[PDB]
Amino acid sequence: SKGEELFTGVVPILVELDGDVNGHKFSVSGEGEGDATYGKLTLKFICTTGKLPVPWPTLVTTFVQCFSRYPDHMKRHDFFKSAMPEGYVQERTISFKDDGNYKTRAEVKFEGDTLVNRIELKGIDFKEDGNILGHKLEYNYNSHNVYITADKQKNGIKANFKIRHNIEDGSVQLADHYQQNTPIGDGPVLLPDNHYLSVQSALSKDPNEKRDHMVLLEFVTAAGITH
Ligand SMILES: [Mg+2]
Ligand SMILES: [Mg+2]
Repeated sequence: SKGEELFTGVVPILVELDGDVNGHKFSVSGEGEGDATYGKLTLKFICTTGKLPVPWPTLVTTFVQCFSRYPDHMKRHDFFKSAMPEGYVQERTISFKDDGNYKTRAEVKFEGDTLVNRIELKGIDFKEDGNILGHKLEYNYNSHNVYITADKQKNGIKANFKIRHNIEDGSVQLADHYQQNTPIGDGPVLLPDNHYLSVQSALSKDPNEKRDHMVLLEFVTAAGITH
């Protein structure tokens, strides 16, 4: 199909986020590339407003599931690529257990040959010395499954999943995710059977980078359907 063919090679990625969390306003710019043939993402993010007022790991899911590797036998379930190049809206509520929430609205689409993720993020109800505003989360990331289901009235999909962020005391900060995606364009899009994305993510630092930043290497494979 038209959309899937845009992802057979390495595709440059740009990410741009504006955020307001409890009145802390910030912006992040990211660059990198994706190779959906291998489910592979490499991205580097820079906070362009100074210090990021929330922990970098809490923004990983917000900062391009069109780069998931869908096995050939699951091609008919890949909503994300099918919406391209016109793109999709991706909205979430991320609920941090016993703390605040993020609401995110993003548009993921091509600008020329570059895949762009533009996000507006709003966070409210955070505790001043909770794990988020108190910066008590470890700089690392666990592997998780993203459970996808069709959302036919929206011509799209929804997803649910639980992210667990390690806390510096050894505990875990749960971030429940609810997600809805809607296509922007008028091409046919794929409405999938239930399945999941199996994600692993590794966070690192650029030793030469003095701005506040995050390097992400991520691998994602679609799964849960045998034929
Ligand atoms: Mg292929
Ligand atoms: Mg069927």
